[PDB]
Amino acid sequence: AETDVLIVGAGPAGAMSATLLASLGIRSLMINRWRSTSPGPRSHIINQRTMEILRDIGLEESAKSLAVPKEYMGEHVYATSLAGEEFGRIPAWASHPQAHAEHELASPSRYCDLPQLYFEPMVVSEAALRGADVRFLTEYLGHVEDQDGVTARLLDHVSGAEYEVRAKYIIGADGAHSLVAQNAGLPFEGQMGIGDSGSINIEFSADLSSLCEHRKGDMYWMFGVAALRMIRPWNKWICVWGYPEITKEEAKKIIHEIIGTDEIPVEVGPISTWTINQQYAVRNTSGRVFCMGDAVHRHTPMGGLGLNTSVQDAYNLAWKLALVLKGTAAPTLLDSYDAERSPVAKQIVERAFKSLSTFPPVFEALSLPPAPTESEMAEALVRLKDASEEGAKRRAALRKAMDATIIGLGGGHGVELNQRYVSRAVFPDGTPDPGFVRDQEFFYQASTRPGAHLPHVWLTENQRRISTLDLCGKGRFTLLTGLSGAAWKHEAEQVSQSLGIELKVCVIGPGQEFVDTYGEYAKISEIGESGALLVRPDMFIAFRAKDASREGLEQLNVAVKSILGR
Amino acid sequence: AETDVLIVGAGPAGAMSATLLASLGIRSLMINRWRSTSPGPRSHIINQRTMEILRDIGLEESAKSLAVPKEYMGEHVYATSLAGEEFGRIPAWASHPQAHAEHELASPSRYCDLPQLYFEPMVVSEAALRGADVRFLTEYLGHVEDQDGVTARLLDHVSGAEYEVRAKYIIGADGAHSLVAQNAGLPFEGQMGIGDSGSINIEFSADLSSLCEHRKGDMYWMFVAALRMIRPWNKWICVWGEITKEEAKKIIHEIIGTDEIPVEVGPISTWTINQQYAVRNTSGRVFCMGDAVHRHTPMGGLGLNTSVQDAYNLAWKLALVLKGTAAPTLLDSYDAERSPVAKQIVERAFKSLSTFPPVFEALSLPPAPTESEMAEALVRLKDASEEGAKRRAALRKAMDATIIGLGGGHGVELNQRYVSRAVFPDGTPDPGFVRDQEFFYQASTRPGAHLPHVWLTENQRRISTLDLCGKGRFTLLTGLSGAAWKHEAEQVSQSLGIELKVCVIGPGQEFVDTYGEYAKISEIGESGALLVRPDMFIAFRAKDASREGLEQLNVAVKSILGR
Amino acid sequence: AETDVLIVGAGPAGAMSATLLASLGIRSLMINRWRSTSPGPRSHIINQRTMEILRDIGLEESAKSLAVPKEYMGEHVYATSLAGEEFGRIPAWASHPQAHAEHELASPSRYCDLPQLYFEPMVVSEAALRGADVRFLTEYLGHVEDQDGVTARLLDHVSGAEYEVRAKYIIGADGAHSLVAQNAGLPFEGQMGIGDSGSINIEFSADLSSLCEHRKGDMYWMFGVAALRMIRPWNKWICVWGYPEITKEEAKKIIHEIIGTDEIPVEVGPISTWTINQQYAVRNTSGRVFCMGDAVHRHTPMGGLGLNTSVQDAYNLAWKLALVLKGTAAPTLLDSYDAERSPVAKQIVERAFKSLSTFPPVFEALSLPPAPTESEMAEALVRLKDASEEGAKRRAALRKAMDATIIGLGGGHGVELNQRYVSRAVFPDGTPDPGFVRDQEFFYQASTRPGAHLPHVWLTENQRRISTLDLCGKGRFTLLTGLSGAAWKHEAEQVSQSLGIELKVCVIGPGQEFVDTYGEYAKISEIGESGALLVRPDMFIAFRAKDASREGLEQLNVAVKSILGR
Ligand SMILES: Cc1cc2nc3c(=O)[nH]c(=O)nc-3n(C[C@H](O)[C@@H](O)[C@H](O)COP(=O)(O)OP(=O)(O)OC[C@H]3O[C@@H](n4cnc5c(N)ncnc54)[C@H](O)[C@@H]3O)c2cc1C
Ligand SMILES: Cc1cc2nc3c(=O)[nH]c(=O)nc-3n(C[C@H](O)[C@@H](O)[C@H](O)COP(=O)(O)OP(=O)(O)OC[C@H]3O[C@@H](n4cnc5c(N)ncnc54)[C@H](O)[C@@H]3O)c2cc1C
Ligand SMILES: Cc1cc2nc3c(=O)[nH]c(=O)nc-3n(C[C@H](O)[C@@H](O)[C@H](O)COP(=O)(O)OP(=O)(O)OC[C@H]3O[C@@H](n4cnc5c(N)ncnc54)[C@H](O)[C@@H]3O)c2cc1C
Repeated sequence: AETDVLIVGAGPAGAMSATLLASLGIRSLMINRWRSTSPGPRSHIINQRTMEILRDIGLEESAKSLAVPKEYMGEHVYATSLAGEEFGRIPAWASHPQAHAEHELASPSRYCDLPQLYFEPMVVSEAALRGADVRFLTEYLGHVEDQDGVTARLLDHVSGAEYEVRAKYIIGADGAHSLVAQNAGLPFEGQMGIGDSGSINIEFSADLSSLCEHRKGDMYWMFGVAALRMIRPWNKWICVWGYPEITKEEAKKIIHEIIGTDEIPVEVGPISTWTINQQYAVRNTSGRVFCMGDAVHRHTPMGGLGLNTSVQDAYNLAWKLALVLKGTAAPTLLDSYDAERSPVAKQIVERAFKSLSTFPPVFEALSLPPAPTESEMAEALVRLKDASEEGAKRRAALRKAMDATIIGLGGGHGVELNQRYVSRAVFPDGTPDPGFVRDQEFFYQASTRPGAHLPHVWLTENQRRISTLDLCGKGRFTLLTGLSGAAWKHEAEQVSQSLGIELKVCVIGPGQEFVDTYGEYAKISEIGESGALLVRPDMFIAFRAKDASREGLEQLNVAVKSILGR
Repeated sequence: AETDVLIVGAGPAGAMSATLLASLGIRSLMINRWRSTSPGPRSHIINQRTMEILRDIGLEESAKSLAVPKEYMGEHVYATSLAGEEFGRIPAWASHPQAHAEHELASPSRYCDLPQLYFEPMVVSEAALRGADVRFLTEYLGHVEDQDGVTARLLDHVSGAEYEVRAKYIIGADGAHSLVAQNAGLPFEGQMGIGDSGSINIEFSADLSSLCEHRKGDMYWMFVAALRMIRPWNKWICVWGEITKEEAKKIIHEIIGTDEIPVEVGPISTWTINQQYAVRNTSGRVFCMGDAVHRHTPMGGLGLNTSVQDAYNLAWKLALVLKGTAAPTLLDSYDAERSPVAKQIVERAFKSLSTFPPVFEALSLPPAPTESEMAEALVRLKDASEEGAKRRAALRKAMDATIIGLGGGHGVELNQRYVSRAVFPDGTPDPGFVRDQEFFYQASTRPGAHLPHVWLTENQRRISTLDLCGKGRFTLLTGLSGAAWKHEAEQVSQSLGIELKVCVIGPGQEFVDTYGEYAKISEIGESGALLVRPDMFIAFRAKDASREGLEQLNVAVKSILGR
Repeated sequence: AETDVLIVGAGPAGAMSATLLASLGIRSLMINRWRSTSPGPRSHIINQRTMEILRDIGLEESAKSLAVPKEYMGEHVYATSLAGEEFGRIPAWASHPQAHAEHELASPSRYCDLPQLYFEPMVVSEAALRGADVRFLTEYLGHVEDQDGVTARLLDHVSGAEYEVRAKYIIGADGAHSLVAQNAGLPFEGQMGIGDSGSINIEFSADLSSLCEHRKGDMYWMFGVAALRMIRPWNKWICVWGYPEITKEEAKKIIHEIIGTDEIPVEVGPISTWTINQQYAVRNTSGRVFCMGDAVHRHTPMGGLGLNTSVQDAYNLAWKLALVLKGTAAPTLLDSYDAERSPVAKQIVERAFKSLSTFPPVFEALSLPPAPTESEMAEALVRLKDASEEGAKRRAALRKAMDATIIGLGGGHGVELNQRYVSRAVFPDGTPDPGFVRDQEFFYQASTRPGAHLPHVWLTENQRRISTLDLCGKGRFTLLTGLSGAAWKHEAEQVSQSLGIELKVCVIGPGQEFVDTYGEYAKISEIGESGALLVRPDMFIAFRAKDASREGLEQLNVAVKSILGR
């Protein structure tokens, strides 16, 4: 064989890497040990960043067609059982109108719900169509790096044959027990994630629309706490509880109990179990090897950051491998992938873990031990309807405990969006880091300073709304300015012809192709009309100039050469 | 010939009074000079207060049918012509996502567009169906007050007969030239406007969906004439601040910018406003409301809305006094509570006008261009120069500032603050508005404020705090630890002969603080209570269920009723 | 390697075969020469039979999510150009209310529009998930049959390796130049399909919603006639015209002309060409080899019968291979696949061709030659607005010509649905063949006589509508009767235990699981309440008894043994 990039793993990080590279005309071979895309729904939250990526490569409309929408997700119920009495609800996934506004303001895209079961084949099939080579039932074994590329060994689970593939780079997208990460010798940290613990799932099928229609939610959590998650509303489900476990048809009895009733016909599907050693890689890159996805960040599902961060890892790297492979960028461009993605890997493992500690106080508020007998809980239900002042303090205590769980259920908007990149890939503009005015995990803060994601606002094109994001992306640098910065067009042209690099310039303003109709661009840009922002193929601002002066203009070339390592 | 209340006027203010009175079992006679309801679309913005009133009387679901919802109203375009180039847009009627959150947090109800052409008949039929006698083609001529009621003289425009009506009260809802306001001798304070001039409106049909559907707005202003939607997107009205031929379709063709679409000119009418508010709305047995007491500009569309709210304030009061449950002094809070609103909404409506000249100044246009000055300005606006960018920034600033009259005045719409004998103070100081009080609603539970909206649940279904309340009766809201309120309410209800529904909100209860938003908005302890008037306003707040706290309910209610 | 069934080809016939077999627990290996599912939209009509199959294996809801619906398809415009003047319209795809009723009455499912581009990966991904082995970049070469199975040779386009796979059967789903059909020596007929002719496609992207919104159609045909087909409304398209052809950016000029205007921005995508030798196989089976799809019927797109007939070939065979592979059926069960599917192969090639002849009379009515100059056509437009009686006869002539094209554009409901099976697989009940009361190509006729598809009507289950079809299918024979035929339950039980075969019985009636609420079952069944219908895994009736008499009961066993070849 022979390819430019061997992509080991076909899950979200791998499927997305192959699609982006193929879109960029890079030859890739993605492999996967198993028969299919993944049997389980697993990962189901899709945050705005991953829906932006889908938008940029034209797959958002598909994603949206197969995905429950945000209006079905909001009602997070805490209760005894599905048919029993609620303790309370919380506005999950930004359903609170203030949350929703903060959400809608931050991006053109929105939260949906799309199980991995569906997400994966949609991306794998697209990578193949875009020209990536894809090959399942192929079980990576190892590799040997030399100065000019790599030579890993493959075991073919159909033929029984074994073979070699010569590449230039290897992406290790191979999941939570990355053999690619072991062989590249990646150091891992923060392993003290509370005694290694798993969870046990249990798919089933029942029409509980009579218990869900009037209160539409992504999830329904019973107090040992067990979650009822909607695969498809409202006939498909899955029960979770915190735990190699075995269960029979006796799981049907657990479900009925969870439903609080035994009179909807149930149909028990597959039963899996999950385990996690919570860790992150301190570095994600070794020589020609680059790991991503679960391969470098392993954690709890709290916040559903994994799949989303996994795809964003792929979006960071792809255009960089493509530029280097084409000789338009030095290989040192590739150093920033660790510089930018590794701090995201630690932050999300740490955040996902920290959310687990928001749940014991729910039990403490009701004066219930870690594990409560049925008489114990039934008594806590009684204490809670007590007409005394102590019953008040108690109802207030539970409300406060419940509210605090939201950080893990749609409240971490800051965590999802607040990426801040420091690297060679990002040319600093001399301004100091401004801060987050509000808590940076809870609330997103838009920034146009180099290192931040391009902020969303609406422009219009033909009197139709277009996002600032839809101007950019597509495996090509974009320069945004206004009428008074007309010189940018020429400066960009010189820089692009000389550096052999595509750089689209958009002069936003009246009578232009794109118009700052609502004035929201002037508002969000942080700089004069004549200033420019340079936006990387991955939506991040890498260069910012305040005006169109000669010294501002002269600096574009220095920044692009610097970004490219030339 | 004999009724308890004679309502003069069948516009929004009159029809609403009749409907509420009738709903309350009070005999009324509502009259109207003309043949029909108003044939003009006129006022169309329905704010949340009016939609709340509609919901309370079960008419919310109806209006909404015949309503254009908020999603169609947002895109306010400023342009040269409809098919020409936009200068820019502003997010009108709370369409900016932050405005929208503030809007939706403030109420169960939402902005809609429902022309008065449709609103009126919807309410006049309900007034008639609910028990009210209604009788158009009948002109109020004058009346004479005496000690026991009033005698009007009516002029039947079908018979030529003239007769008398005896009534215990008279509502003057007879519009911008109230004769009822003149004869009652109500004082008016000016004095805004130079001098007292009107506008011209032009109805017309035309299929304009191809210029409106990708940019859904309530309104499209051209540089100043407004092109306002009646029905999306085929029915219309062209306004601008006489005599006009039917062949003024020209002016329309040019305002919409093309002439390729068939246009069918309907009626052409003129509106003249003399900006004034009554200092007092009440004289003896005469109570004025609507345009009769506040005459003003359409900036902000506060006028139909504040006109209905006048009716919602007065009705349950007339009914309680007519029933003898309440003393006649209870009526005194009508002027104390509604007159300050009447001066506030004229002044506000007028002040918005002055946000428009700065648009022309940004354009460096003369107050009124001529010809190629309006073409030249556009060129300056596209100027690559640094002064051109100052011009664009200046144009943007001027535009943004017009929002105060186009959905921005949420505070104005909602921040009612009543001080009177019908509001029983709880001893706390007036909290301030943390933010600007014209732009931003501030929720309050302090007596004199409207009951705050938040969502509880009933049968795991969302219900608003507002739905528990009103319905022509006083409501007391408390929590589980406030169990005693309900005995106390029962004792107060028998001793005074007045309905007081008590709702104990909590787990296991009929209504549940499912999201905990009530504990959060309440402001008091779970065992505190809030008393809400039939008109959704809080008149008594207790901080807990202590014996001192319990004891005060009966003093408050007696005090609210004048007894 | 080693599998029970080697499936050569991964298009609709192959992807559907692998999904059904995997659903039935049969080990399959499906291969495909190329990188991906097919780049082109191609096949886009989905008729009711293929939407029934999708329903039965639980993929209809997916199919429906990614598919334009019938309400967008109806307006078939004939015109000069898209922005020019229409000649007239016809109610395509059963949009006429009478057509629509006949349509809705015939099935629980409906016409949609779903390009192959999307349909294929949705089925391939499902086959893999259901446990079929799938392997692209694998290029069948040949095989050698012996008495116990087959041994074909494979060429691996990733490794360069070659290898053998031992199977029991081979399905030849390998398209219009079936190497599997050549090697099995299948005779082909009806090749005189008018001098071999092709067509030339031309994908593009433009927002012509302003010309389409008000008249929603699947297609817009210009008069050389060139068709504007909607890939996605209304931004995606493709231009066709009847023709190895080459075109440049000069195709953009053809498009603009077809649009009649050059002011919507266009974006020219890929340009392919199609060619067809119209033929059908006289037999589809040779020893252990079974061909299906284009492999046995090659034809024009008129009526869009290919993809739909292709999938139905797979649905006929799968459950038969599974029963034989499990030893519950003799191998002679497999003889009926040719007996039932081959007459469908000839009928559809012949029908698809015959539709082409409905188009010249449109040109003849307007007195235009085969190929008309621009002055010629412009003159025909003039003649057509002539205020004379000869202008009348002429407008009437064109209306009649246009109406007659509908047989190829949604009018052939009889062709789509009127399958009549005669074979060992179908146990005859002694009644004569009743006939079609109306034209059997135009109008569907429901039949419960053995050999016909189970008729659709609505029952209810929990007061919810359920189709008679939803009772049946699932790789298991089903027996439908009513309360007075209670004996069927026991007779079925004896027959099933002794024959080692699953046979679900449904006793439809009041107070039962399924209820003849509307009485439409009594109406459609053609037999007493106590009669039974036996329905094959593929929805076809194989046995019909008129009542529950002892002789009726005694015959079930004879029929099932006979169907199974035992
Ligand atoms: C059982 C389970 C349940 C989960 N539930 C949730 C949940 O409820 N919520 C949530 O937020 N997250 C959940 N997750 C986490 C989740 O599925 C992801 O984080 C995501 O799938 C990981 O992305 P990758 O693309 O980074 O991982 P992967 O999807 O695991 O991709 C790894 C790929 O590499 C392949 N591979 C591995 N080794 C080799 C090899 N040696 N050679 C060739 N191929 C190889 C694998 O087969 C696979 O194709 C769950 C994970 C699992 C396993
Ligand atoms: C032509 C016109 C256009 C308008 N356009 C707008 C607009 O675009 N936007 C906006 O916000 N507001 C607009 N308004 C303001 C508006 O219609 C209201 O503020 C509202 O109608 C006033 O309510 P009332 O119910 O208070 O007034 P009215 O609707 O005028 O009700 C008065 C009633 O009393 C009756 N009446 C009067 N005299 C007698 C009598 N002597 N005897 C018996 N009955 C009598 C009248 O016939 C009428 O039925 C417009 C008003 C007019 C006249
Ligand atoms: C370019 C084109 C345009 C078309 N347009 C239309 C249209 O507009 N309307 C319409 O109704 N129909 C159209 N069709 C017809 C259509 O696409 C089908 O009838 C259908 O795809 C055929 O089903 P199969 O599943 O029977 O065929 P195929 O989709 O062709 O499946 C054949 C499969 O076998 C593979 N294969 C072939 N040989 C080998 C081998 N030696 N080894 C391994 N694998 C092999 C192929 O790669 C492919 O995966 C078009 C066809 C083509 C080719």
